[PDB]
Amino acid sequence: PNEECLQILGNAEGAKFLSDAEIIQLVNAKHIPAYKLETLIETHERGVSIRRQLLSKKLSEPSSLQYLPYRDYNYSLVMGACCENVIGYMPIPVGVAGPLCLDEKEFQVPMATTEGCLVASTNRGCRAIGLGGGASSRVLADGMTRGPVVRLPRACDSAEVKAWLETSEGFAVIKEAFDSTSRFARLQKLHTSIAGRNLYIRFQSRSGDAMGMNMISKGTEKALSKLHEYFPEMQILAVSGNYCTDKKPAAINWIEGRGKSVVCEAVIPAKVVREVLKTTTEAMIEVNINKNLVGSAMAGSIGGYNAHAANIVTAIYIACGQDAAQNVGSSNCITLMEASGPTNEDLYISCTMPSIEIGTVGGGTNLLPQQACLQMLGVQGACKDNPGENARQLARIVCGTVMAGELSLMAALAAG
Amino acid sequence: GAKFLSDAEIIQLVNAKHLIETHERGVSIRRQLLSKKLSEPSSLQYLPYRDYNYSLVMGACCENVIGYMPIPVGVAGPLCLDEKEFQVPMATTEGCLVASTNRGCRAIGLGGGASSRVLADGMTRGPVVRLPRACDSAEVKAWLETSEGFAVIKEAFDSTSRFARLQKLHTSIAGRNLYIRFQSRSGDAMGMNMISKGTEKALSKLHEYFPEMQILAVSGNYCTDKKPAAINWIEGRGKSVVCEAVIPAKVVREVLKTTTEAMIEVNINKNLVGSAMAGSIGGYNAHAANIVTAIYIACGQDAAQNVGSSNCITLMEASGPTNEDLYISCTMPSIEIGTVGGGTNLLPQQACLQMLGVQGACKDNPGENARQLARIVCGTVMAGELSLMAALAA
Amino acid sequence: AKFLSDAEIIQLVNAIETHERGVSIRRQLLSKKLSEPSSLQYLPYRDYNYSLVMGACCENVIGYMPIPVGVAGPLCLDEKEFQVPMATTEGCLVASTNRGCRAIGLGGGASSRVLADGMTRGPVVRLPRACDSAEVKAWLETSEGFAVIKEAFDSTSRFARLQKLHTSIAGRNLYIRFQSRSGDAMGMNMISKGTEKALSKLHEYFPEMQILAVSGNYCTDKKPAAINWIEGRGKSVVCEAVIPAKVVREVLKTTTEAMIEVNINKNLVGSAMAGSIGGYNAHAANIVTAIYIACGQDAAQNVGSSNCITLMEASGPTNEDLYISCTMPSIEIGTVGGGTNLLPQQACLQMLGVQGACKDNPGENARQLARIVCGTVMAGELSLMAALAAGH
Amino acid sequence: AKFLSDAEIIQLVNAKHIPAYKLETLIHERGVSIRRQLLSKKLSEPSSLQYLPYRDYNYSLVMGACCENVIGYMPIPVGVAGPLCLDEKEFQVPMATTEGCLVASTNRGCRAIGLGGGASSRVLADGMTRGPVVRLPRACDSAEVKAWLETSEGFAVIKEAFDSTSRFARLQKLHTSIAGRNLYIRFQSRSGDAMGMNMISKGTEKALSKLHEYFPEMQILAVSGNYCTDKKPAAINWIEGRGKSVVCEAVIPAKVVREVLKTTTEAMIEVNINKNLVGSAMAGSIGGYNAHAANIVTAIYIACGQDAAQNVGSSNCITLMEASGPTNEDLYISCTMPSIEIGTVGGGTNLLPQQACLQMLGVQGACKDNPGENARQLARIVCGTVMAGELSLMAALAAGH
Ligand SMILES: CC(C)n1c(CC[C@@H](O)C[C@@H](O)CC(=O)O)c(-c2ccc(F)cc2)c(-c2ccc(F)cc2)c1C(=O)Nc1ccccc1
Ligand SMILES: CC(C)n1c(CC[C@@H](O)C[C@@H](O)CC(=O)O)c(-c2ccc(F)cc2)c(-c2ccc(F)cc2)c1C(=O)Nc1ccccc1
Ligand SMILES: CC(C)n1c(CC[C@@H](O)C[C@@H](O)CC(=O)O)c(-c2ccc(F)cc2)c(-c2ccc(F)cc2)c1C(=O)Nc1ccccc1
Ligand SMILES: CC(C)n1c(CC[C@@H](O)C[C@@H](O)CC(=O)O)c(-c2ccc(F)cc2)c(-c2ccc(F)cc2)c1C(=O)Nc1ccccc1
Repeated sequence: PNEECLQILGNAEGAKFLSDAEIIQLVNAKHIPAYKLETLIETHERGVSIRRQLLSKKLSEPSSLQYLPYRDYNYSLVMGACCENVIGYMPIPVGVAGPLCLDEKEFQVPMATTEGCLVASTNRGCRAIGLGGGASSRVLADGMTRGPVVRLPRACDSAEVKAWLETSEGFAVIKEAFDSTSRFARLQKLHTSIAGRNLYIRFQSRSGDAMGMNMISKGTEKALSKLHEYFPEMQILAVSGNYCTDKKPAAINWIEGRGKSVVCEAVIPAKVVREVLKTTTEAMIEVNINKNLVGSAMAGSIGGYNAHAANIVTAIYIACGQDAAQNVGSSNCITLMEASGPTNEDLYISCTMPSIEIGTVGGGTNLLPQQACLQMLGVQGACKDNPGENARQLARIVCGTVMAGELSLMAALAAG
Repeated sequence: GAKFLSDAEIIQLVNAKHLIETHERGVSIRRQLLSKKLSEPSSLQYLPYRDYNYSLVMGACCENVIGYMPIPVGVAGPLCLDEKEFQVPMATTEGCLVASTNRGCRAIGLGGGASSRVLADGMTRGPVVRLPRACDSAEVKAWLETSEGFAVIKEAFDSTSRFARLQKLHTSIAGRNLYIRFQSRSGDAMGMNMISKGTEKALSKLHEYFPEMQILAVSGNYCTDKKPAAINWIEGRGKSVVCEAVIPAKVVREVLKTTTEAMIEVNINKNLVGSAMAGSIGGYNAHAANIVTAIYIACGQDAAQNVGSSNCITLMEASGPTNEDLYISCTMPSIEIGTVGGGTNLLPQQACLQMLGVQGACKDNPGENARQLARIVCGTVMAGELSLMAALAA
Repeated sequence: AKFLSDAEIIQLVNAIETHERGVSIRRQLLSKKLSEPSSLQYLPYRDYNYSLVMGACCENVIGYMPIPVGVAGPLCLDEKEFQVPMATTEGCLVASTNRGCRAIGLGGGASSRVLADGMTRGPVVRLPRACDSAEVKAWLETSEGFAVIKEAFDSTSRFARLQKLHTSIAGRNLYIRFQSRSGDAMGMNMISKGTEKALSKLHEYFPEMQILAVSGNYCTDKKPAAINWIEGRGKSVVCEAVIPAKVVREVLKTTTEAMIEVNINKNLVGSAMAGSIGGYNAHAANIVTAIYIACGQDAAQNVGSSNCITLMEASGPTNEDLYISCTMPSIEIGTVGGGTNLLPQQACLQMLGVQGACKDNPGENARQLARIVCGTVMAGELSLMAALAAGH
Repeated sequence: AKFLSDAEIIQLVNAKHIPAYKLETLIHERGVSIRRQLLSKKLSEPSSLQYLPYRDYNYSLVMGACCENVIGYMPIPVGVAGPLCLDEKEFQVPMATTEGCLVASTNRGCRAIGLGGGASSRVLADGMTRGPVVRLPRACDSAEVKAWLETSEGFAVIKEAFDSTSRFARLQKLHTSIAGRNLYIRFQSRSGDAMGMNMISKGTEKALSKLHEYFPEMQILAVSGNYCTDKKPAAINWIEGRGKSVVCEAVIPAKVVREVLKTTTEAMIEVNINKNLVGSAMAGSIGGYNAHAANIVTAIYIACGQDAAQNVGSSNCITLMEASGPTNEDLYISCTMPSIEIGTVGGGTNLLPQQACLQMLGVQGACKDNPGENARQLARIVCGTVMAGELSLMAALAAGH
């Protein structure tokens, strides 16, 4: 009825003795507040069921959520960690491009997308590479960043703090405070910029196999606590002052790197360019120069000297539990093509991606389906013997798959 | 046919270099084939695949399919936008993102609501052609800028589809390269394939006037699609949108745990000065990409287009009788979006579109559903900016 | 003053007849305040025509700075020959540019085209709300709205002919980019006059509009900006030439294949790694700056006027000939007004056959000068790139 | 050749008895006169050089050093803006320009700064750069070279080869970027008081010679691969700095903003945010978050014998304005300029008229007891004068009319 239901709710034995309708009655009349539903209802799926039911009555079409699935999904690894106000899950089709012949190994790359032909095209690119003797890649740099903004009374004071951070002694003190927060914390050279009394400080460090935002933030907050002891008039405006730079386009990531900086390359014989890619080396180069270099230049691109790196980065990231919003900066790529061999008929190809933001532990990689795709690549979880090696390998795979994707689309655009 | 054989027998046929009548059994066999090639043969255990509607995916949205990836969906709302309320779905695995955005919606609702406008509408495709000499490409640019030249090109472009309605051309020369940016609305479709078809016919017509022209590529990165580029920021691409709200001083204190004065200081020195020092083009915001990407995954959009669709400048100012109220606006000139085609043909993705009342084509007013979804995106972005900026202020 | 002494006038102030004595007195007054009173010893000031400078080109004038002018030519451009003046203090610059001119000449000369023409100004206005700024953008975009604004703008001057508007919104800010030719003048003052009269007219339709500044940096004038690269500003120009393989080896001391390699990997890839917007060239700014100083241009406008993409590819039957092109979207320039009122810089404009207004075809002298700047830049690219390729 | 006449030498070249442009070796003031006379008859108007000055100017320091094929010189009017009250000092700033009202406006900016207790500046960083592109057979090999250059022992070997070419050559930390088999190497060092291009180029070439021993396969494609970056707009100069990075600031009392600048603190903050931050942002600027730094930079440079072409990057500036004081009524202003490329020795600073302008500011030539102090000081004057210019123009725009 209503009164009886509240007696049963407050009875230490609880909400599981009420029906869905009785609980909703109690919400509509203002006896139980919308937010408290999380702790009161026992099972996670039943919490989702009720939130959906409440939501449906507020929609102009109450049957809207019919085909949004929710049942029998492991919400235990999601509640309090990955999502709030959960009403179900969104299934994204997963496909496989491979084998990807990279650094003398073969990889079957999972790709989550709803764009027709993207996987097939990426697959034909892998085929060209494989018959061409495989690709090779190198991690050139490694370190996630966080770029807080502090304010001092005057610009002369901000300059003083900058000079202090650049002394051997001052940096060593900040480094100890940063490095004390974690096993993996290992602060690299600080990069700083002034704008008046503003001072942007870019902390960079490895972070084992995790993407590292949480870890770099704990090291950063304690590093600024130490800096405040030497400069007590300094104010910390924001733990992020956009100098990182995270999830926005920025030259600083392209130039300094962020996360993993990777280069990949292959040489495709003329015969493979002809039979797999249906074009010539000469035609490919002409398209690459005038589209990926000259065209991006006329559009005023910073870091966007590629055909569709973002397609590959986004499909792999969604499949592999990465933060897909980091496609903004992680897609940064320059794709170069030149003639190779004795008569300039073989295609040399390289992709350079200075800011791959990636990890195999933490965040979405804690969910089991996301982990199935990480296991396909042999990169799931933390590498105990060699910390960071799995995330490094996953970066290489992304760069190699991007190259495969650049090969195929460019050959398609070359013919017509 | 294949139904009279077992799994092991069909697999024997594939291994000897030599069809299946259900989509799901096709998926199963591909998974078994793939699993023998992996170092951990059990790695696919927790990748689900059963009972998914593969009939709308095969031959349309994905190839070599081995299952699906579940992304948790949460709701941020109610979002009070243009005298209406929306419950915004957000597919994400980042803890706190949905809660933070939800808090931004709460501040906006208590402050009277947000208001938005679509400022421009047209998807683009930017091919690169070339002529024997730069003088020749200059002749072609000139011809295209005459009203008679543009009219014959518009006639060719427009004949390919109902919604193909060529707007003003934008051209750029680099030596004998000519980059031509074609632009048009596309109903409620995002419109890539449609504009591509109009482009092919228009260039074919241009060749009749200029036979020495070579079409080097149907995209010469002048569009620009899925790469950062100032041209999308300055000219727009897809929907250009602005949203705004005024948040009373009291609400900023109670819901957001800061003050108007503090919000302004952080916005200016983070989203304007900070982004400036970082050398940003179009990234003058805190985390528009989090909300764009989450809404996109949930609503069947092309998540790769978060690259350009995330472009956003966030501005905060003093407001009201005593300058204690918080004016906020987000401006997003290049939201690339649609409610038909691509991932929006799938049923779960269509559930999230039905939530917002923007699913499929609007018959009475073509494009209105895609326009409305772009406004919701800009409003949900503004909500997400409100809260995170407030969190960073404290 | 005529009956007084240099010293008595100086004591009057502490406690004029001609311009040169006004300069002499200012120099002496200033020399008192310097730690080294004889600093101005070798700063020349005598026998300079100060009448055209006062109240027009410079204030508090203590003299003038001599910048060596050298000549690079002949430059065979559009079947004409040009002796290009270059005011510089950088050694080897004129000499290198000259070698590039010689290379082009032996390849049959350069061809250029003006692709677009219109100086801009980009005010920022504010409305009470973003919805009001959007209403104004929409109004400006209708044919009737644009026509009202065009009539206003065009009424201020005989050369004021308003082209298509370009606008951008940022909340309640609206940025409006006005564009028009301006005869042979660079045209900032003219464009500004037309802009303010047009904004006044816009205010009659939208009284709540606040005009924040007549430049809101949307122009964009004398700062690096992608809008100039993509939409253009002033004159947009392309120049090209084909250098025979024999000329590349003999005059330039390199090969076609080596030139293409250096250009791709320095001017495209290198500039791309450096995060350049509009700087896809070797040293356009050197040539631009030198011509500008010599021809009475606003040298500060070298910021955007130097915007350039230099391309090189194989040409001819053998694929051994060198094709070169420079594309310069935003050359800001004029042959009337400002520093081109002065007689010495007019001498340099007279060398080029472009001094003053073109009466038969207004704007044609400024266009011609922009073609010369782009051609001379291409010559400078040719030579510096050759020298980088051959490597000492 | 002095025993012949003008008309005779010209008759010899026209008749082709003597090679034309190989005559000024046999013949400086008269060498110019003959080049002009020969040149005038090739022109559509043979009297066009009439009013181009050439007599009574020292061409000896100019010939084979600053200019070639010289036909005269171009006078640029020089105004003075001052006193500029900067770091407890007072400067009279030479500004060579032909733009009306520029000197006057900058002057009003100086006047407001002086009446607000003056400005303060700091050099934040210092070092000229050169950014060659080298090529290895493969990206993997280019990666090898980048890892080697990053080891402390690889760096010291390169640092010793770099520092050997000059006493001022002190190589700072190397910055590298890979693009396939391309490696771009940004060499940076102080250069005393010189702007330092030729000096850094010397040390770079020797340094690459050393690197060529450890990796014989390396091709030096070009001594500049645009990674410096010199005389083109580039985010790398904005983010890393180049030449001198400098910051300047002052507080203008409210009353001074009203009486001298004819506006208010509130109006100035508003215009600055929406023009120099938001406006530049909408226009797609990297490094151009200012009103007209280029005007001031260009004018000082021309007057002081700097390379005016380097105004492209030297003008990079962000101008910030903010409420100051107890009632938020005073104006805080600051200009940050990360890439002022400048020098007081070498190039155009060797010419005497240019040296007079340098002497005016007390920075001509080398500072013997503190090397580089004169160029640093000039950099600070540039940034201070830029801030004066921003003050005045922004107030003019804020008021209107
Ligand atoms: C499937 C993808 C990878 N793809 C695209 C879309 C890429 C899109 O998401 C980003 C681009 O917009 C980025 C850019 O280039 O600016 C096109 C495509 C591209 C551009 C265009 F204008 C029209 C179509 C093509 C394609 C290009 C030429 C053909 F003649 C045909 C198709 C393919 C593609 O790779 N198809 C493909 C199928 C089976 C096997 C091999 C190959
Ligand atoms: C959940 C998200 C939206 N969030 C983040 C991550 C945003 C991330 O995806 C983009 C950023 O990297 C973009 C940028 O700013 O550069 C932070 C966060 C940000 C930066 C940082 F260094 C440390 C943490 C915060 C946060 C900020 C201040 C606090 F004091 C605490 C948390 C929140 C956040 O919104 N938390 C939140 C929870 C419940 C309710 C309300 C509010
Ligand atoms: C005279 C000028 C045009 N020049 C320069 C300086 C250009 C300078 O102001 C802009 C550059 O910095 C822009 C850039 O490329 O980044 C160099 C020069 C360039 C770079 C460098 F590291 C060392 C020297 C060269 C040069 C280059 C290679 C040689 F092996 C020798 C000289 C010349 C030049 O063109 N000299 C020259 C003389 C007679 C005839 C032909 C040719
Ligand atoms: C003398 C210069 C420094 N100045 C300019 C031109 C600057 C020009 O080279 C760069 C700009 O284009 C950069 C930019 O803002 O984008 C304007 C000017 C600017 C823009 C415009 F649209 C109309 C005029 C002004 C000015 C501005 C408002 C007034 F109401 C009047 C004039 C002055 C100026 O400083 N005048 C001035 C005179 C005596 C004393 C004090 C002050």
